[PDB]
Amino acid sequence: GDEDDKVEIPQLVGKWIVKEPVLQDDFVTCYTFNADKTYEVYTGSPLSNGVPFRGTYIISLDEKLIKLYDKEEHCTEQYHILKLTSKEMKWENASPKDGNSDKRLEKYND
Repeated sequence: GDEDDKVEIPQLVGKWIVKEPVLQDDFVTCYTFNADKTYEVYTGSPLSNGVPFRGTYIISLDEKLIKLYDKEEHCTEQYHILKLTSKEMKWENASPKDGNSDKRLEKYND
C-alpha cells in the first residue's frame, strides 16, 4: 500500500501487543506509544492488570536506535528498529547485556 509498508515515524503511535511470541507465566503486554510525548507498557498480571507503567521515549536515526526512560529518567530498555509497517514491528534485543527482548510486535489483535 501507499507508503504503508515502510519505517514510518507516525505508524509507531498505534497499539502493539507483545503477544507474538508469548511467554509463560501468562505474561502479556501491550505497548502504546504516543506520537511525540510518552509511552505506556504493562508486564506481570499474575492476578490483575490495573497499574500500568508510563514514561518518556527517545529515538534517533543515527543507527536506528530507540531507548525508553522511566518516570525516574534512568533508562530501562533499549532495542534496534529493524522495520515498522502498518502491522509489523521488529524490536531486535540489540543489547544482549542489558536484557532486552527480541519478539515480533504484530499490532494489537483485539
